[PDB]
Amino acid sequence: GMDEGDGEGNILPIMQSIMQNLLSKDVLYPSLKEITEKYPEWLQSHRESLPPEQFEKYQEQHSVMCKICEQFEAETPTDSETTQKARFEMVLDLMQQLQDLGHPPKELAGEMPPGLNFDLDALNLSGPPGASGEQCLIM
Ligand SMILES: *C/C=C(\C)CC/C=C(\C)CCC=C(C)C
Repeated sequence: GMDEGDGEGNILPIMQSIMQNLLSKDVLYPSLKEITEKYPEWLQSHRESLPPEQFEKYQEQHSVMCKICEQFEAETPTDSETTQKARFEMVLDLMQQLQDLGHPPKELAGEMPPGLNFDLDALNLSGPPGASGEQCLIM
């Protein structure tokens, strides 16, 4: 037969579509909700080993992620279009802050498919490969 080498190639540019599909409000809500439940216990455990500066940022991410989950669980399809937008904008703003605060620990993201991971510097666009404004589910 031929050489073994199928299944992988250049899914890189497609990954933003997959990432946007997965991290849509649909799945993003439960995924964030699960991590928010886990965040405090993780922090409490590593709190002794966690730098004061780092610990704080992680608390903000936990708090912000909670708000986002709260919004979706407190959302109704019966709300007006301006409400759908308003909650989204507020959530998006919160998302912008938390992504700027740092990514959650990989252990806490160990329920996500290894690859769609989130690097703070990459999120901060401090050192992006294209530098065009590559995002996750944002742009
Ligand atoms: C580019 C968009 C970002 C970083 C906002 C969405 C993601 C986060 C906030 C980080 C945690 C999210 C998941 C584990 C889905």
